[PDB]
Amino acid sequence: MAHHHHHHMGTLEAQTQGPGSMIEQIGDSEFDNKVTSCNDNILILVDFWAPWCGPCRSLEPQLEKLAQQYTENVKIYKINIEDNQDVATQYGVSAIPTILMFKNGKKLSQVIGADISKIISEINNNIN
Repeated sequence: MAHHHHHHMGTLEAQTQGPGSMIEQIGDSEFDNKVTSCNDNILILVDFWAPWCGPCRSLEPQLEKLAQQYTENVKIYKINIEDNQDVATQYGVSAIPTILMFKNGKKLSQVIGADISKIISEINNNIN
């Protein structure tokens, strides 16, 4: 059963849809503005990039799977200022990519790597 192979070959984006669906893109000056000041108790998931997660390679991220169900309870945001945020250094993460979970101005959990079993565990912990 020992299956375990990631791919840090690079990144590949193909956001055919975004503003209005569930995965929105945000910038630096509005990052904290809508993420940290979020008092709606909704679960915000900010992610860096998509590791070849395109419809012509492997469009199968955990985010879609759960967001499709929990869309009204979750909001995924592309952190445009990915080139310069030591938040990853704060978490001390070394993986591609990484997703952080915010709610009520609080930090709940963070998706490191690609472990569906783990992401469902942490996400379902903080939402219904």
